[PDB]
Amino acid sequence: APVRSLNCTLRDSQQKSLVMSGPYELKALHLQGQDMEQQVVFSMSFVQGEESNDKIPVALGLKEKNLYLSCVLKDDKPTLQLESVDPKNYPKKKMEKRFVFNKIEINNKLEFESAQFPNWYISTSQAENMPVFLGGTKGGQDITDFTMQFVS
Ligand SMILES: O=C(CC(F)(F)F)N1CCNCC1
Repeated sequence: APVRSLNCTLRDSQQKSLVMSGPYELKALHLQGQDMEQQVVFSMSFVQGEESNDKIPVALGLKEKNLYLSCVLKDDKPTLQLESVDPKNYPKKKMEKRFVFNKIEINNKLEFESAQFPNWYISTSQAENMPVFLGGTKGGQDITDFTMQFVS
């Protein structure tokens, strides 16, 4: 059948919101009130991949945009990028591996591990207004835990 998708927002465990701030750029900052309209709405697709009770393979598209979070090597490192696709062909159930995250539920928080690069996670910095990135440890100063708000 089709691929199933839900609209949602993400906030890091510091309670920073995510916003589209430049061509292919997502930023984490503290947001409340009117400015909350600026936050990015995701279409989270439930995709093909290895699955267990608390580990669910997803793709993260931007709502009604042909843009997906993806994990690729750049200048020889696992990095997070926003990648454009053919809007006729996406989303699909069999997303290419660079688009797949393992959504992991631990202690009432979510982590998003790269399917392509084991133990690399969607991360934010403690500082305001810095890029969302792929970080090679769910330990230390960078933030790898999120919560998920469901959107109409
Ligand atoms: O924000 C990103 C990647 C993203 F979060 F959008 F996926 N950056 C910063 C701008 N250049 C690409 C890497």
